[PDB]
Amino acid sequence: DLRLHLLLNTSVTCNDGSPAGYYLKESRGSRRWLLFLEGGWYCFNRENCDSRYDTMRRLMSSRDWPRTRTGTGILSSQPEENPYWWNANMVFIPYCSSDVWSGASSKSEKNEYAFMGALIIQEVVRELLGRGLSGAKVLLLAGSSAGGTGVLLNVDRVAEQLEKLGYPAIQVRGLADSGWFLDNKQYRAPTEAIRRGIRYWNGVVPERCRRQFQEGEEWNCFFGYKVYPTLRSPVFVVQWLFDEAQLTVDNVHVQEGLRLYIQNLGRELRHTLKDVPASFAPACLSHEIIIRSHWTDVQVKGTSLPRALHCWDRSLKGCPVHLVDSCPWPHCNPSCPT
Ligand SMILES: O=C([O-])COc1ccc(N2C(=O)CCC2=O)cc1
Ligand SMILES: *[C@@H]1O[C@H](CO)[C@@H](O)[C@H](O)[C@H]1NC(C)=O
Repeated sequence: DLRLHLLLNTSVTCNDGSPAGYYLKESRGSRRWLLFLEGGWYCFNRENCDSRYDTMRRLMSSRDWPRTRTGTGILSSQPEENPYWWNANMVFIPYCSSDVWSGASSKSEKNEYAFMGALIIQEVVRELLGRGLSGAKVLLLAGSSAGGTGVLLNVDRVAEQLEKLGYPAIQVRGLADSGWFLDNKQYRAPTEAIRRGIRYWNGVVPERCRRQFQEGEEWNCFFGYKVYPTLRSPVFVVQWLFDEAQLTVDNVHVQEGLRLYIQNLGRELRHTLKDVPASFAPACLSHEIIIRSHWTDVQVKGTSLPRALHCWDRSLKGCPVHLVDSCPWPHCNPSCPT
């Protein structure tokens, strides 16, 4: 179990003004720290956020959070379930800001909701320094789905934070799971919903990316193949070639026209990963992987995801780090989740 701690700085809040927080289990012999960002879509205006508040309240408030969570997958402490970092200090950061971890706006007298995802990450890092993060050698910022996009948006800022707080020896890395999306044509739009949300949230993006696209176009930095080339921290990219959330925003739910659409989507995703040296991209129709119990089951070209992450650690013979399937249809890889 990971144990819940609400933030001591109570000005850093979930959407409804309740304090944000994090679930913690320490490993007191270890200098590795894993900080995982939860996913769960987003909301982009008053009416859309009101609907989320009625049926997805735990993603907008801490008032009903349980006091513990079980660590699973890469947050598991058991070597058989987690061959990669079973001995690490484990942190689960709940997603309660509905802003793809990009917001920096408080609830005030003209804002019904607070959108503080970017400040929540940085406040968690500050408060962990006094619980042993100050002696860390590696901080891996990981995340799934919207949390995976949040890794891309925040990994460099965490490295900047620690560099200016006096900790230049902590190596900050990112692990982005299922957050690598394409702004492609639909089969029958997500791009304003993001452009509209950024305005609603006062959302922020990495600097080098923001300076490339400039004002009014920062929505581009939410797409992995556009923001990743601007990043300075090492980032490992895990991405199903046929991600379920991608097909959803593409209005896909088999005749020739759909067949060609699905094959073209797989080919384009493969192309955007050509120059990403650390990546794992199986030809499956699925969604998320790193915190699920059977995450050691999938293999690409004979190598599992926990092995590929270990090989990434060594890189920073027979221990590859760039694993992208080349077959063009969902589940042509026999190890796909069933
Ligand atoms: O399950 C989940 O959390 C899925 O959430 C998502 C959050 C954001 C996006 N998205 C971007 O980041 C850019 C374009 C786009 O649509 C997609 C899914
Ligand atoms: C609490 O968090 C807010 C928002 O990040 C920040 O402005 C403020 O300085 C913090 N307070 C303390 C005491 O660190």
